[PDB]
Amino acid sequence: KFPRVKNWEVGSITYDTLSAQAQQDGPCTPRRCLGSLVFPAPEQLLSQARDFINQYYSSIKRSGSQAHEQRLQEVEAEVAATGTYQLRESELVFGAKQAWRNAPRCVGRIQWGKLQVFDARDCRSAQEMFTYICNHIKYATNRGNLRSAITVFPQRCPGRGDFRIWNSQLVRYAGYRQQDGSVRGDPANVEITELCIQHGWTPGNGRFDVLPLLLQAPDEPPELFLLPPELVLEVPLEHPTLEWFAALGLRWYALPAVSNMLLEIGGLEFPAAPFSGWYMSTEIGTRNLCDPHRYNILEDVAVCMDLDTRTTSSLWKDKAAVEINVAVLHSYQLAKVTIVDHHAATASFMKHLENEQKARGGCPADWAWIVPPISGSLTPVFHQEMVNYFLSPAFRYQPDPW
Amino acid sequence: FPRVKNWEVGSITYDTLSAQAQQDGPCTPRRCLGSLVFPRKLAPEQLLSQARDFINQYYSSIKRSGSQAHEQRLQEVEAEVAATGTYQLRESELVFGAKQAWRNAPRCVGRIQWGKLQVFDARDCRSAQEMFTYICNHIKYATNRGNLRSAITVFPQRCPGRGDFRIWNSQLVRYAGYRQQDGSVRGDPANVEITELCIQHGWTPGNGRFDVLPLLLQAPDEPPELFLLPPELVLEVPLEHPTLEWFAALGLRWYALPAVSNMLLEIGGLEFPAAPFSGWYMSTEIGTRNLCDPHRYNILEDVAVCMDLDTRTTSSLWKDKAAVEINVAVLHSYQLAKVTIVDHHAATASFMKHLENEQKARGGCPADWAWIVPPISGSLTPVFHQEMVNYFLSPAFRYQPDPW
Ligand code: HEM
Ligand code: HEM
Ligand SMILES: CCc1cc(CNC)cc(OCc2ccc3ccc(N)nc3c2)c1
Ligand SMILES: CCc1cc(CNC)cc(OCc2ccc3ccc(N)nc3c2)c1
Ligand SMILES: C[C@H](O)[C@H](O)[C@H]1CNc2nc(N)[nH]c(=O)c2N1
Ligand SMILES: C[C@H](O)[C@H](O)[C@H]1CNc2nc(N)[nH]c(=O)c2N1
Ligand SMILES: [Ca+2]
Ligand SMILES: [Cl-]
Ligand SMILES: [Cl-]
Ligand SMILES: [Gd]
Ligand SMILES: [Gd]
Ligand SMILES: [Zn+2]
Repeated sequence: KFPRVKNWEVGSITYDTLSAQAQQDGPCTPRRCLGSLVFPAPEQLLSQARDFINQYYSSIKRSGSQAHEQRLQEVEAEVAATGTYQLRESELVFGAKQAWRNAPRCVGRIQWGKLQVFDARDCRSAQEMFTYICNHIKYATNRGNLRSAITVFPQRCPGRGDFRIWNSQLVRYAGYRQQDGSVRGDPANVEITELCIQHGWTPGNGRFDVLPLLLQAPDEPPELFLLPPELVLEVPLEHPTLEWFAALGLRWYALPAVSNMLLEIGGLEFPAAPFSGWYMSTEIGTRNLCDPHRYNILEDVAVCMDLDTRTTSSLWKDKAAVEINVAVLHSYQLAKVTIVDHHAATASFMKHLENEQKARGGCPADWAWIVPPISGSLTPVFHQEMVNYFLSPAFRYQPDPW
Repeated sequence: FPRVKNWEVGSITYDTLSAQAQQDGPCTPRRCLGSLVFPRKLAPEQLLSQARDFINQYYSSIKRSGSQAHEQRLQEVEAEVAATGTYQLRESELVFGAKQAWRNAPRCVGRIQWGKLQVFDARDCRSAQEMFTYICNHIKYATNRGNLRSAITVFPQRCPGRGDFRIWNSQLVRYAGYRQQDGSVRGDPANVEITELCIQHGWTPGNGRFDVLPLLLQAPDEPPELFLLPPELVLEVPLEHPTLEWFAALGLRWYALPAVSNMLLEIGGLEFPAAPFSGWYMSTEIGTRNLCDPHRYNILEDVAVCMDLDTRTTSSLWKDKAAVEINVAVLHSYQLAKVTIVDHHAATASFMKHLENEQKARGGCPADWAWIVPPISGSLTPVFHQEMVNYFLSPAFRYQPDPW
């Protein structure tokens, strides 16, 4: 009674036994599917914790040992005394990797095991926070040869407030409101931009102005931190065979570093644990630039391409979109900044589902997020059925601290 | 009442229609299965409840609920089912039901047209030769010299004991798929099996990669029988690209009328195992899925070479380049040949329009996100940024076991 999953390009069939362990509940019932929605005490902490420890002890093939029982006894004894507990460092490393491994909407998961984990749980202020962050950015960027990294700030704990990073990503561009009621820069970041300003940031007026950090120490207002310019590797965008493209003045940044997600390991919550890998060209090419509610350059590129934008059947949108993606790939290659196209990405994800079926008897996957936003059926994930479910450890969304 | 958002505009709606969904789907709180093609798998007290529910909403949609013919029609069905164990549908009901089934089909992106559907009543059919005639009139009417018109043909309902009417082809028009000493395929690999059956039932096989299959039509109990389609009834379109002159030389063609002949029409509790419906192609169906899928015509790399693309690195986006041009060739050829066709952009926008219509009228619309979003340029179409609720309403089209 495990979901039969087919690959339609090949003919292969597997059953997802791993789904039957899903440690949390989703938005769907047999009445109605909601898969397409973006946003779907002590003893209960003990049962999550006990579950994680079992996981950790399985992965180090010391399952059901002395050190395993002792560790359970340790944890329940500490939840007694303090109403919480502390992860050992190896447990944290494993927990951070599993969280990525379990992230259903991530197409880059072939890499899950190669994650660099920086432990900043000793962190003290917004100031020490800023430094750890700059170091994350420095290590992960690595002069354009990107490394996967995660910095883990102190856990949610009884008595103190949370560390929070107010910014959605470590590097993001300003979005300013206007006289036309419109936005200059990235419309997705108008709110946080408003917040930065009113917290003492002297704004600019470009379309690619990098935002300051708003960092929050427990029980403090947020504190504004300017990123040292030379720490933010950017990539000016140019097209390999369309020379007017460089005159669009478009740029994107090297490091995709998501900074507003919560990391959950064994019932413990880390509201601040920014992570980063490297871009798939489509996030920038199609989503960041061509979404109407974003930079929305599609028509502008299409006109310049001298496509016929009168009628849809000329497929001007598709033609413009493909060139913008080529431009992004080319520019990142010219600059020696790591980048993966959607065909390479989805192909390593197939390898991933295959590694995962042998290893854990399945792989939690969100089809609508895994299939790229152009060339969908041109990639192998489109033809693959997938089971979506929530495993812990995990990254979760959390509400904006403001 | 699920909250549903559109991220392009920011707007919010509540799907209240979802609440009235009965026949449970595949998903549970613990695991989503929306991405699966065939959800899970494939004493007549039940027939009545399905029947009364269908009749009620029939009369709802003409205001005539409460008093009048409404009460009256409830007992006739009661009587009929009490008497016979089944019931016949009034011709208006049949029309209403066929229309609703199209309206409820969450995977269909062209439902904005659901009101303009021609129902050919063929319940008074008792022969395979007869079906063939019905199927032929459908094809003629639907095709209409390339000015396509949605039509369905409804054959007799399934009866307790004794057989079924059934079209063994998945569609009325399908190309041949021939195996060999390679295991590879000349023609369409999706139709390999039904080409096996066609041949084993007497059909004299053909040249190769665009031979229209013959039909395999099955009247109740008595075994299936082959019927050759009159070549003047099968409108086709040779594929030519507007500016890439060599494209025609590739000798690609595709047919005109997409006509699904294996799905099961279910109205008011009654099951119609044979109800061939048809409409017109959205371009990507042919351009992207049919010609470019690795397990279909798989032509993508071939077009790429001719375009002299760098097939040596995936990051050249050669696949993406080839696929657009193939799609442009499809739309161009269909237009030149004056055959109704719709591009993915136009279609999706009309589906957004359909969604807002369906919000005001029924309080929502069942939509299968993964099937509504086109197979290329997804995030470039408005449906991509629209959240969708997927659920099952009756009347419906349902998939059904094949007759083997
Ligand atoms: C190194 C190469 C990586 C690639 C190519 C990649 C690719 C992607 C893409 C394209 C998405 C969809 C995001 C969107 O459409 O906005 C995604 C989602 C996600 N990724 Fe990865 N990623 C990488 C690294 C990582 C790392 C290092 C982590 C964590 C340690 C991670 C965790 C996640 C999570 C939690 C999501 C879902 C986020 C959400 O639902 O908003 N990824 N990934
Ligand atoms: C007239 C214009 C129409 C357009 C442009 C259109 C387009 C589409 C598309 C793109 C799909 C996705 C399925 C696939 O690509 O394989 C689909 C599915 C479907 N359509 Fe429509 N369609 C039209 C008319 C109709 C009509 C007239 C009916 C019934 C009378 C219908 C019933 C269905 C059903 C039941 C499905 C689900 C198919 C399946 O899951 O096997 N459609 N349609
Ligand atoms: C609304 C939630 C959301 C939206 C969007 C973009 N919407 C236009 C992106 C979201 O996640 C964005 C994300 C997360 C993790 C990543 C890891 C690596 C990588 N290269 N990109 C990522 C990108 C979440
Ligand atoms: C297997 C279920 C399935 C497969 C496939 C193709 N697989 C490569 C198509 C399916 O639906 C195919 C379909 C059904 C109804 C349509 C109505 C109108 C139209 N233009 N196209 C349709 C196309 C169902
Ligand atoms: C409404 C829809 O679910 C939403 O736009 C999703 C669809 N799939 C996606 N897939 C990825 N990878 N990223 C996204 O932002 C989205 N957006
Ligand atoms: C596995 C996946 O759900 C499957 O390939 C679906 C995806 N979306 C689709 N959408 C349409 N319109 N037609 C299809 O055949 C499919 N295939
Ligand atoms: Ca060459
Ligand atoms: Cl981004
Ligand atoms: Cl088809
Ligand atoms: Gd040029
Ligand atoms: Gd040449
Ligand atoms: Zn679901």
